Amino acid sequence: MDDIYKAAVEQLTEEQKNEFKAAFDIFVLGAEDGCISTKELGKVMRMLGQNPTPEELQEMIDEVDEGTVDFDEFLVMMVRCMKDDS
Ligand SMILES: [Ca+2]
Ligand SMILES: [Ca+2]
Ligand SMILES: [Ca+2]
Repeated sequence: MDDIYKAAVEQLTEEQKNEFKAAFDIFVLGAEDGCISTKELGKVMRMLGQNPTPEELQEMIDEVDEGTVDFDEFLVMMVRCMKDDS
């Protein structure tokens, strides 16, 4: 696990991590694929109750990505988005 991320992910409970995994898993054929598309990224975040804007998703992809998102990248993007609630 990349150390920078390791600390973003420390904001999440084991229960949150499991929930987020369950949502993410809807959007991949896990028996052969580890990544969702950038199009699916907003869909999984919205499944989880987040509302990222289109320009935010691109900004996060630019800053977080290591057209695809794996599970740990997705966790970091969820942690970022959870901090913009009002
Ligand atoms: Ca729960
Ligand atoms: Ca649930
Ligand atoms: Ca990626």
